[PDB]
Order: sequence, then structure tokens, then C-alpha cells
Amino acid sequence: PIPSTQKAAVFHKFGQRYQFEKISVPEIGDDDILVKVIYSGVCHTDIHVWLGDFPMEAKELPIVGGHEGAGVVVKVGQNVKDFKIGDRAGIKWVNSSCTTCEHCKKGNEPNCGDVVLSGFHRDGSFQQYAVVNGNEAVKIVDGIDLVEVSPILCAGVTVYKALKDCNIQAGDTVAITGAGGGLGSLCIQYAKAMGLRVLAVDAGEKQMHCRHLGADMFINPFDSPNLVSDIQMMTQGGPHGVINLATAVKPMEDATHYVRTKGTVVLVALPKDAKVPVDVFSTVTRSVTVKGSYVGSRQDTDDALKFLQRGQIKIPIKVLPLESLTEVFDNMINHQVTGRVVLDLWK
Amino acid sequence: PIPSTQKAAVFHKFGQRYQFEKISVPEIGDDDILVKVIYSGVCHTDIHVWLGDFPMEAKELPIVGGHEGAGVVVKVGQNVKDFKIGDRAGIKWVNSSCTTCEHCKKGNEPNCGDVVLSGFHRDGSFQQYAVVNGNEAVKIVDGIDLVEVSPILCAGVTVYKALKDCNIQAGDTVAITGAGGGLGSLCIQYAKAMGLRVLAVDAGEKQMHCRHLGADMFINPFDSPNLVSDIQMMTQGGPHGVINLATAVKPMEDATHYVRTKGTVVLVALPKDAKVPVDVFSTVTRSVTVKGSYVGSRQDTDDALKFLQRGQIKIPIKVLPLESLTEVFDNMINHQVTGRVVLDLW
Amino acid sequence: PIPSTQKAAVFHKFGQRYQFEKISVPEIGDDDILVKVIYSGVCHTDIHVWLGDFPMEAKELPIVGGHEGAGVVVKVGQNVKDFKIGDRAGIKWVNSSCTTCEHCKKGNEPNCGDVVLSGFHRDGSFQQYAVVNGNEAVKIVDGIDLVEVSPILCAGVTVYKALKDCNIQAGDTVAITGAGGGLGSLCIQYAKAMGLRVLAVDAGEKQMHCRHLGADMFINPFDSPNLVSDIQMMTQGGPHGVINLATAVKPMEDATHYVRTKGTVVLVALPKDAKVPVDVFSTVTRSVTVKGSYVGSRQDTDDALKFLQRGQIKIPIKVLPLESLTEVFDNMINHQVTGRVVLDLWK
Amino acid sequence: PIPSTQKAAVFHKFGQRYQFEKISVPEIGDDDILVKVIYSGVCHTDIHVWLGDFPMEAKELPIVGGHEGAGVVVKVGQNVKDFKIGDRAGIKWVNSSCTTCEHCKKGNEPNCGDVVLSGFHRDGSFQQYAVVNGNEAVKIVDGIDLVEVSPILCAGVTVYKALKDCNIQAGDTVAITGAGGGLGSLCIQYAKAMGLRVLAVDAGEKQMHCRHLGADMFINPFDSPNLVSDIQMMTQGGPHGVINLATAVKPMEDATHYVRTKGTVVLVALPKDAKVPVDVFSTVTRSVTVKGSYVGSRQDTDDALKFLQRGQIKIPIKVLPLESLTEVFDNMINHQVTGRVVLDLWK
Ligand SMILES: [Zn+2]
Ligand SMILES: [Zn+2]
Ligand SMILES: [Zn+2]
Ligand SMILES: [Zn+2]
Ligand SMILES: [Zn+2]
Ligand SMILES: [Zn+2]
Repeated sequence: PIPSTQKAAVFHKFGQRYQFEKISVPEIGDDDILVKVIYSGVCHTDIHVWLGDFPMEAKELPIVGGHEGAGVVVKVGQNVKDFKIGDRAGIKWVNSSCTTCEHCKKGNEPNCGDVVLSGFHRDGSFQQYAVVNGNEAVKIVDGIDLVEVSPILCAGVTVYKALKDCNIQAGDTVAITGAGGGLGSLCIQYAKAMGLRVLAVDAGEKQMHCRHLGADMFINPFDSPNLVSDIQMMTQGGPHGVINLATAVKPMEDATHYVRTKGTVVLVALPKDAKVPVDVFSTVTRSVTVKGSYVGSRQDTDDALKFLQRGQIKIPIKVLPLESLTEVFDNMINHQVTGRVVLDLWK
Repeated sequence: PIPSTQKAAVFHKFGQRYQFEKISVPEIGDDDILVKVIYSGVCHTDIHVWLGDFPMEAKELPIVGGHEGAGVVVKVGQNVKDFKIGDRAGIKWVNSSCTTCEHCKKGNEPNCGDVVLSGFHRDGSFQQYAVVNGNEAVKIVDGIDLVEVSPILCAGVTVYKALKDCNIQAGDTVAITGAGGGLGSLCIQYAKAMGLRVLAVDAGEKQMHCRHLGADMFINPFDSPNLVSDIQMMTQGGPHGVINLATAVKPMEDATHYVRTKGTVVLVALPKDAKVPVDVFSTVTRSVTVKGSYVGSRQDTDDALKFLQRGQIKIPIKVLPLESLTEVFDNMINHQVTGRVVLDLW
Repeated sequence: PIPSTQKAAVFHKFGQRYQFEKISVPEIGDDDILVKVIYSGVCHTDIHVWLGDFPMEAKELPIVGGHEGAGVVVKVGQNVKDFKIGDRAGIKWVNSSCTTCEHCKKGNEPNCGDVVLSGFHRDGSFQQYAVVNGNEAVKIVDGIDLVEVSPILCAGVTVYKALKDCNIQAGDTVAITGAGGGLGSLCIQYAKAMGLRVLAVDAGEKQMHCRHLGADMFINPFDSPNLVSDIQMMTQGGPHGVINLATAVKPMEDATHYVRTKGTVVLVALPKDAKVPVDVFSTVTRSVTVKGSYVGSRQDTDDALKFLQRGQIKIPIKVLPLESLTEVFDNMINHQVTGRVVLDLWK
Repeated sequence: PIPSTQKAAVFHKFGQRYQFEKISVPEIGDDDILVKVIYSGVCHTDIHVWLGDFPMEAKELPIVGGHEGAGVVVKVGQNVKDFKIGDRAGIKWVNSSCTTCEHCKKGNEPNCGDVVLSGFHRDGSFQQYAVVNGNEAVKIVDGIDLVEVSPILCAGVTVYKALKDCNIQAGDTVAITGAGGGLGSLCIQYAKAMGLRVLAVDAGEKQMHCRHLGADMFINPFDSPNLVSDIQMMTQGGPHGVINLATAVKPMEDATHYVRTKGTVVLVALPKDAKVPVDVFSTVTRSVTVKGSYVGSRQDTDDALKFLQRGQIKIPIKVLPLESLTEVFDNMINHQVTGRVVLDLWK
């Protein structure tokens, strides 16, 4: 028996308290799916949704956050055909779409005007039971633990989509800015899974961490005077691709500076008040392409999922209770993002 | 027949001034080819040859300017296979290349470390007889007036390469900034050849010229305070691709502003002191691609040349001598608006 | 005598052709003053409040616009010190200010945090009786035409302060972009009143107009190919000052190009999504200063009205009713010239 | 004790290898003065003189470079009325001026048309004996170390002049971008010497150096995602002035972003391919002024030197031989300085 009440984390207003409180269990729409989310991931966007910094409008309306959730389908709608009860499903950033849009008929559904967003426009994965469109829902393979898939739902798909947006060939050099973070570690693992020579740029103790994951090179801004020259000496002309994972505005310009001739620099993050200038003369002469990578489509999601399923990508995670999620948000204000943290909805 | 003197313009060092004086005939390289230039075009990169301002080291030694030139092959070198004597050929920006470099083997020769640039590292098109690599040369079909071919070798090719860097499908809307200029008059026509709905942004009443080159709609900076708003209103969300021919920094920033989501913004020129900012947030959300377009490849060259051959492109041009071409040149140090300027040796 | 219902133009909605409508006469403020406005001016900023274009949010409440109003005080209001019934007064863009801010003690009141703006924050001059703070209200001299003082309330003070911000010496060259516009004609007359050599830049048949205003020579973007070179030729190295009235971005960048070494380029307009780049090399070597001029101080206001009273400044206007002012609103979004407009409240 | 031959570092061609040659000692003009240059500073401007990248032309191609030199006067010309042999003298970037130009009467000699520039048009301080105009030469006090005064001749005077162009009062906040560089350290010390509150923006926490120089707050691009917001928090609305030493483009637009209302943003360097855009709306509403500071005037130079004399400003330096100067030129064509290099023209 589907329950009638659940535990969720709800903030009524921007900046307001997250509440571990009892709320009604959602009942699914005709095209939706009801998922007992057992584990949910926390990316930093949830703090930006809470702050309201994005020009977009959060539902507020007592919103439950979350865009990365793994669970089991417990109820299906009337017009849902391909899903069966007991299947594993994922709540992604793209909750639903119009599906007959210019952007929706293309391969990129999240850029539709009538997009429904988990944790922004719709109640997200921080609750025990969540509703998601069956068409945009994730097919998670049985025989892998949902705890490990939860970070893949946003971080794995995004970093994989960025590497694919680089249009890089096997053997080329890819540079990962901010490679010591969780997103960066996943970028390193995915790039090695695509047969790419990996160069890693970040400040601090990450020199050991990247090699822990297999990264072929690491560079420290703390010790290295000019990143451009050092990178271009280690890559013999610049990296064929650059992934700007750090949101600091200076690594973006450095990436644009040290990228190889005909190289591709992709922005991945969604930061505020950050701009990347570049000399038109050098952009034309080197024919570099600055590409923006948004959230991936279902096909990219399925690829990224298969990478973890086959064992190419493994991200260590710290499991925390839904009650303790409040503390987690505090860490995000202080930039204490700890690897990848996943929440057990039961606790 | 060949002469032993050829009327060209050479500097001895940086900062010196030209002259029409006949100079010794350049020997042919073994893979090179000697072409008698019948007509030659003039772009501002030749204006940038002087003063040594471009960061890439230049032939401070004696150097002949000029890059775009159409003429007849009078002789070749030791090893050449596909060329026949008497054929019509064109010299472009890329004179020769490493031919086995990473960037040269990929298919993009202009990007080698050992690139030869006509009018920078070899004698250009401002001479009567010039030597250029046969593998990087133009192949002109007979029956086409050379006066009209000269602008295709540089401006037409650059416009075609820019339009193909947009990766636009038949039917999308393309916005061209600086469409009243020569680069602009050419891009509107090349875009119309692709089945592209053309939107043009230029200042003044160069509109009628645009509109009647086949463009759907025209936008005027004088009239509009916000080009972005009008452009996004006329295209229903922004153009799928934007080609930046104007070098003003504002059109660059506007191009990134009014471009459609999943759009393609292309830089074309070799502009000094130009910078294109873009907010990372909107580039990521719109999944925008800001790409830089350099010279076209041999295949792109032939596509543009065949567009000239088949009658889809029509270009106004103006014939003046090499002997009598420092007036228009200095006028252009002041960026004199000049119809395509071709150089008839005679 | 003073009615209880008045004719006015109010757009409760941002984007509505606002209807000539009867509204309640405003309740007199405690320290404020009630002014029967007999003539009111129309500036392009009035359109932007209607458009909702400005990042600064206008009053989401019923707003009757206007920042330039000339009238007679019909009720004095409490906490007023020197205002007397029968005095002539002017409603400015700055309706009131905190008067005890870091910037308010600095002598520049419009940059206070608690600033109230006529036609934006408080009900403006398009109504029969309007409320304004006594300290920022204009002292218009009795015996002087109200129709003609109305345009000075926004254009005269602003262009005069811009010329003050050019910090130009007697005999120096000033170049005025958009000199044929409403702002521009006043700029030419004020600059000639301060002993400056006027150069005028505008498109079309306006050359005789500007030269009749006292402009020494005229340059036309329509006929002249390169404005920078021609201006530098007319001035022997560039104008000592430039005033950018047109919001077109081309003249702003050209102004930074052709301004003389050690020159001063002053921005005046309030445009949308328009940026001014400048080559760091050339701005440093030429030591040019790009300075922005916002609303004038009370001292600047009285200086400009002094110019009008003594006859140095003459404004041309077509007196129109409040009716058919929606025609001119459409004309302003139409990107089109119609001439300076002053409205008689009676009609 | 004047021989007829000296040691100098000369390059006959742009890009030529500089040579430690013996060359004839220059013959002093009647209005010139001959200074045994004992110490000479090396800033990146000399490297741009060598490259010929600047739009101007080192027209002396047979050229000994150098714009900052400290030495003893060993000979004067016929028209040198007030200088004495044994006095200390400084070779500044501005070697001489016409003294009858508009810009020369205004007090700004470097913007003269007939200006001769040390290390560019006239032989500079890289030689043992150098010639400089007696009117434009710097008066260094006897009893001060020439090695330490030499960097003030270019860095100290320039940062002092920029801080002067800010026209800031005692107690206001000034923000220094690139505060960890040599220019940055000098401006921090000068700004403290004028009674300002210094805020410093640069890379690394090793910049406790800035806190030692007197900077009141410091912000790190590494740690802080958005510098603008944090700076405005630390200054309660933005710094009253900004001094842009870094030529990176993003810091220049960021400086324009976070500068307080009615503030002054000053550009200082002479970079290539650098440009500062700014939104006209915010420049007008905030009345921000983007001003460029070129080299200082003689009054500015003596004001700056008095400060070193009194001990408020100190420039740690690495002393290198005149022979080794080629190494210094080699590094700067590649990347920035590791410190203020000064040449003992004895070695
Ligand atoms: Zn996320
Ligand atoms: Zn859609
Ligand atoms: Zn060309
Ligand atoms: Zn090659
Ligand atoms: Zn220096
Ligand atoms: Zn002078």
C-alpha cells in the first residue's frame, strides 16, 4: 500500500528554513511515475535554487528540492506503457517537457520553454515519494545500488556531456579545471573511460587525488607561476579540449588562453556574474570554439549510466540522513562540498 | 614570354615606404609554381603587413604585399602533377605549408608552425609574376572573367568558410553583421545560396542593397537603440547563426546577446584590439557556440569558386593599376570605403 | 477650488496604453508640497517606465508618470519652511531624498538609497495636482513662461551638468553626438553659453538647425564616411570634450575614438543593453576619462533655470493635450522623431 | 673620470639579440645632462620597445634601452643653469619635451608631439653614461640609495600618479587589482602613505605580503567565486577608487562592476589587446569615471620621490649585472616578473 504521508525537506521561501517535515505523498499524473526515492544526491544548484539567484523562477510554493534521485517505481499513470512496477527510475534535472517544441524535437529537450525542472519548478528528490515524467525518466539497471547511481544523475551526465561536447578523439589531451572536486573527479574518470589523455588543473592537495583516479597529469596554480606556459609545454601546444569545471572567472580565461590550436573549451557550470573574454584575433587565428554545455539528454544520460554500470566510473560517496540534509546546506554556503554526498531517504 | 624584371613593391625594413620599381624575377621552388597575375584584390591585411604590428614575425626583409590574385600559370617547379601550363590559377592567404604537420594533416593547413603566408613570408599578388605552392593554389575554370574571380579568392572564401562553420541547415535564419560592407554584400548572397533566411545588420541605407541582394529583413543601428530586441523580434527568438564581419566590439557582444539558444556565433576577421565577452551563465543555458573562422580549406575554396562559376554570386569590383595603387591604399589607412579594388597590371 | 477628482494618465499595468482617467487627488504629504502642474514635459525615460525595460523595478502600483512639471503651489503642506502659496515650482526627476546619506551630504542626492523618483517611485507631473518634496522642488521665477521652463526641468539641468562634468575650459572644443535631438539642441545652446566651441554630430538635414543653434561646424554620419577622422580634422586632434546624447552604441565608441588626448567623454543617456568598450592602450596613452553624468544637483538646477531666464537658452515646443500623448509614446518605441512636447493639464 | 668608451646593451634590430657591447660615450647636448647611470630598472615596457609590438616606433633602432635610471651627474651642457656635477639624477620615461605644446603648457609633457622617450627614442639607462634633458630630469637627493630609487622612477611615479588621478580623500577605500605584483606593492604602500584604506585583489594567500604593506582587507580570486559581491561587502558599497595594475581583462570589467557610486576606476598599464567595456546605464546611474593615468609629471615625480626619502615606500629588488640583462629580457618576452630587477651597470 502506497502511503498517504511522507518525510520531505521543504523550504517555503527563498532563504527560508529547510524543513524535515511530514507532507502529503504525491499522486501521479497520467504521464507521470511515482518513485520511492531511496537515495538522492546534492549538487550546489540546490543552494542556488534556495537563494533565488537564477533569473528563473523557483516554484517556491513550499518547494521540495532535488534533481538527482534514485528509486523504484511504485505506481504508474494511465498512459504510461513502457514502465513496469518494480523498475528502477531516476529523477533528473529535466522533469518533463512539451515534447513538440523546436528544441524538444531536436535532441536537446531541457531547453524547451515549457520545461518542468525537478527541484526548481517541481518537487524534487529530497522526499520519500516523487513524481516524474515517464518519458524523461531514467532507466536504471537492476543489479546496481541506487546509492552509487544517485550522483551519476546530475554529475556523471553533465561531465560526460561536456566531454562529448569537446568532440575529442581517442588519444587527444583534455584539461580539467577544478579537477580536485567531485565533478572534477568524475570528469577525470569519464575522460579516461573515453581513452583521453587527461591533464588536471587545481589548487591544493589534489595532486595525489587525480593520480588516485588515474589522471595522467596534474597542475597546481599555487606553485606553478603561469598555467598557460606549463600546460602548453606538457601538451605540446595546448590541450585538444578543455573542461571548465571551476566557476572561478580566472581559470576560464586561462583555459581559453592555453587551449590548443583548433581546440575546444567548454563551459559546464551555471555561475553568476562570471564572463569569459577572449581576443577575437586569437580566436580566429587558432579557430578555438567556446561551447556551453547544459544538462544532457536522455541518450547522454543512458551512456553515462552504462559507464558506471560497466564499472568504468566509481565515485566514492558519503551517505547521510534526510534529517541531516539541513547541515549539508550550511556546508554549501561555506564551500565545504564533501566529495559526493548521497542522502538515504529512509533515515 | 617571361621578362627579367617585374614591377613590384618592396620594403627594405620595417617602417619604410613602397615604390613601383622592377625587381628580379623570383625563382620557382621545386613544388612551387610561377603565375602571371592578371588581376589582384586588396584587403586590409595587406594594410597590416606594414608597421610590423601583427605579432607573428614578418618578412622585414624585402617583401611584396598582396595575397588574393588571379592570373595564368606560366611555369612550374620540379615536382608538380595536376597542373598544366596555360591554366588560370589564384593565390590566396596560405601560400604553402608543412604538408605533414598535425594541423596540416588534419586538413587545415593555415595552422601549421611552418605556414607560409603570401604577402607576409613570400612575395604576394602585388607583383606581375609570383611563386606559390601548387598544392595550396586556386583552380579556376576557363570562361570566367578574372576581374570577378579576384574577390572570391579572399572575401568570398572567407564568407563561405564562416557560413560553413555555423553548421546551419537549409531554412534556418542567419544574421550578418556589417552586411552593407563588401564582406556583407558577399555573405548575404552566399547565405541565400544555402537556402538561408538572411537578416542583415548595418548602419545607414545600405539596406536597399541588402534587401535586394535577397535578404529577408534588415536592421539599422541608427534607428534602433536595442538591436538585440528588434533582431529577436524579427527572428522569433534570435538567429540560429551570426557572422561577425563588423570589427566593432559592440556587434560582437550583441551577436552573443541576440543569438538563438543552441546558436552559433562566428568570428571572421583578423581584428586588432577586439574582445568578445559573454556571460558563462547564458552561454551554458543557451548552449551557445562562439567559434572563430580563419581561412577556408582547398575544398571550401573550390565550393566558393564554383559558386562564382555557376552564377549564384555577383560582385562589384573596380580596376586600378599596381602602379597607381597607393592612393586607394593610404585612403584605406583611413579605411576608405572602396568597391572591390582589383589590380590590372596594365 | 482644488478638486477631489482629477484627470491624469495612469498605467496600473506595465505596458498598457494608459488611459486618460479620473483618479483621486493625492493626499498631501507631511513634509511634501502640492503643485498644480499647468505644463508637463515628456522625455524618453517616460517610455522606459512604461516598457518595464529598466532593471530598477518601477512602482508596481497605479503610476501617473512625469519628471518634468511646471506649476503653481496651490497648497503648502506641513513641515515646509519657505514655500508660499502662489509661488511657481518645478517637479524634477528627483522627487525626494534621505538628505542624510553618504552621497546626500556629498551634494548629489539622486544616489541615495531611499530616493523617490518622479514618474517612477512617486506619482509624477502628468496629473493635475502632484506631490513633491519641498527641498528638491524647483524654484521657478514668477513672471516666466511655464511652458518653456518645463523642458529645462529634465533636459536643461541634465545637459548643463553633463557640460559641467566635461570640466571644459573657455575656448576648448566640445563635440555633441545626437546634437539634433531634444537633448542635443539644448546641449549646443548651453555649451555655447559656457564659451565652448561646439561641434555637432547627427544624421540628416539637421545641420542648419545645429549651426543656427551656434554650432561652429557640423559633421553628418549620413554623408561623412569616417566620423573619427573628420572630427579630428575639424578640431586639430579631437574635441577636448564629448557629450554622448544618442543611445546608439556606434557614436559612443566613436566618441572614445576621436576625443582628443587628455580629453573627457561624458555619457548622459539612460540606455538599454548598451556597453562602451575602449582600448586600454589608447585610453591610457591618451589619458581619456569616460565619465557618466546622471541628474544634476539643486545648484545645477538653478544655474540652468538662470540660463533660461536670462535668455541664453531657448527651447522649442509644440504644446499638446494630455490626450494623444499615447501617439507620442508609440512614436518613441517606433524609433522616430516628433519634437519636444509640453502638455497643458487643462486640455 | 670620463673615458670615451662604455658598456651598454644595444640591439640594432627589433628582435635582434641584445649585445653587451662597448660603445662610445654620448656627447652631451647644451640643454642635456650626462649621468653616470649606476643603477637601472627593467620593466616590461623595455621588452615592448624591443619587440616593436607597440603602435609607436622605437625609431632609434640602434638603441640602448631603459626608462628608469639612477646615477650621478658627471657632466652638463652649456644651458644647464641649476644642475651640479655630483648631484644625483634620474632618467625617467619622458626624456625631453618641446616645452611649448598645448599638452606641455597643461603640465603633461609625455603627451607632447615632439617628446623624446628614454629607451625608445633616445638612448636609455642600459648604458653606463646616459644623456637626459636637464628640465625633465629627476632630482634625487644625495644620501639615498640609487639601487632602491631606480624602481621608483617608473613604478613609484606611475602608481602615485594613478592614485592622484583617483582624486580620493583620506579615509576612503581604494581597491588595488593585481596588488601582489611590483606595481601592486608600490601602489599599496603609496595609498597607505596618502591615508587611504587599501583593499587588495590578487592570486594566492602568500599575499600576506599585501597585508604587510598596509592593505586593510584582501580578496583572493582563488577562494572567492564572485569578487564583486564580497568586495562590496567588505567596503560597504564598493571601493571609492580602483587602481587597475593587472592587465587581465576580467579584472578591469570587474573593477568597473564593484566600484562604489561616484567612484573612479583608473587604468595604469600600457598593455596590448586589452579593452574595458562598461554598461552605459550603470555608468550613468552610478556616475562612474573610467580614467587612464600615463606617466607622471615632474611635480608628481618629486612628490613620489619625497615619499621614498621619508621612508614610507620601499621596493625590495633583485640586483643583477648589466651583462645579465639579456636574461631579464628573455624572461619578460615569455612571462611576467618574479620581482623588481635592478642592474648594477658596473657588472
Ligand atoms: Zn546537480
Ligand atoms: Zn518544448
Ligand atoms: Zn582579403
Ligand atoms: Zn603543417
Ligand atoms: Zn618601469
Ligand atoms: Zn609638447
